[PDB]
Amino acid sequence: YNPEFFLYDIFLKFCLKYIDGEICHDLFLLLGKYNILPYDTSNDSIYACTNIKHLDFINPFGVAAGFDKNGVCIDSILKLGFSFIEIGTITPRGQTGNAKPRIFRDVESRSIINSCGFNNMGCDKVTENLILFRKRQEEDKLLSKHIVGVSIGKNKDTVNIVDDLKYCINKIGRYADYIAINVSSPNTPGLRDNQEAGKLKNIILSVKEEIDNLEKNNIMNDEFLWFNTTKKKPLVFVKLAPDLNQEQKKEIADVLLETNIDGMIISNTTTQINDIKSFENKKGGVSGAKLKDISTKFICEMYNYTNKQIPIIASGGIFSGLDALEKIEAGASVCQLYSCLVFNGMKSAVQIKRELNHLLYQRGYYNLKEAIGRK
Ligand SMILES: Cc1cc2nc3c(=O)[nH]c(=O)nc-3n(C[C@H](O)[C@H](O)[C@H](O)COP(=O)(O)O)c2cc1C
Ligand SMILES: CCn1cc(C2CC2)c2c(CN3CCC4(CCC4)CC3)n(C)nc2c1=O
Ligand SMILES: O=c1cc(C(O)O)[nH]c(=O)[nH]1
Repeated sequence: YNPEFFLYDIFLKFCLKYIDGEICHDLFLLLGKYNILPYDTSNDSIYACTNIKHLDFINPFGVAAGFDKNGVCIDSILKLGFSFIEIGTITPRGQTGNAKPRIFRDVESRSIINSCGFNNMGCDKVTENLILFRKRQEEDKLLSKHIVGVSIGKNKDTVNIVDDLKYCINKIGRYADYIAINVSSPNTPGLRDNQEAGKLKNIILSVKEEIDNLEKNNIMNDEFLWFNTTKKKPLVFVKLAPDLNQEQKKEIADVLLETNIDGMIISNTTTQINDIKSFENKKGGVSGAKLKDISTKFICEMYNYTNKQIPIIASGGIFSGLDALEKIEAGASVCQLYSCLVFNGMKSAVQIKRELNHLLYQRGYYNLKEAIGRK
């Protein structure tokens, strides 16, 4: 539909075959930094407009965390045709992450394994970048109504987790539309994180208190306090890992209901996949198609464990419009992509939005919001 997407798709096969994955990522980010990526300025289907409570997404596809970990590429990625982006995961202080090489691709299974280790330049710098973005958003029509969430985590060496989360809120909170709590990374030596119910409940409540406190202590109206899209206080989501037993899943669902979390992103990568030939000697968590079915099941479980009272953000192995519908019919309200962009390139959003629209009419739905859990 656009002559510009195609050139990047041509060079994609070469890069995927010959260039280190992280080098591919750095080059992609540099291209987007200089505003020479393609665009998708078509109007979206009003019947595919989705929402998470009062958060209104123009379409149901965003970019998952870990893509623009530092918010240096926000405009260009969004203008590819996504309704929202999740930057991060960020930590208060910068971190270089694990030793390179740390990202390896298996083209045949369209899978990736990564052991990045929360490499980022730190909250202060990323906050400055998001401020620059919000100022550009005021003057750029192609960014109006677009949503930016911030994924937050902990530095590798931090003793307590709530402290790091509170600092990020107190610096970047008034510029974020939503906050994603990452307690699911496989690349922190503390195996994943304190997803135990007691710790998680206290963590969530502390975050909500810090958000509420930014509001209280100010003289300006809410319009000028929240320099975001909504002009409203940020929502709270949680990012979950797939390597959990049923008791843990049930316990966290009970905690989410008690603490009134605004959403749950299910899920992050898994370290339990052992049938990828090229990754057998590679450390890290695996992303892509091989996580699809696993994550879909997790959606069904939590959607049921939470009595359909907690909205679901789907992440894992989404490549096609059918994949998205599987997530939606399982209980998800919105979808995030990552591996798809690695293997399909610039055309990811346009293709998947068109695919889902066609499938959505075929199955007879008036709109996709009616389809959540409809199977
Ligand atoms: C290189 C790499 C870095 C990632 N970094 C983060 C991160 O910083 N924070 C996070 O919550 N998830 C991170 N993820 C997980 C993705 O956001 C996503 O949940 C997962 O890769 C599944 O997406 P996919 O199957 O479409 O590839 C990362 C994944 C990869 C491959
Ligand atoms: C997981 C790290 N990561 C990241 C990427 C890119 C983020 C999108 C990878 C890519 C695709 N890039 C897209 C753009 C070009 C540069 C000109 C065309 C190709 C590289 N490929 C093939 N592998 C990637 C990877 O491993
Ligand atoms: O949640 C996460 C974090 C990372 C990382 O940045 O190392 N990698 C993943 O695969 N998942």
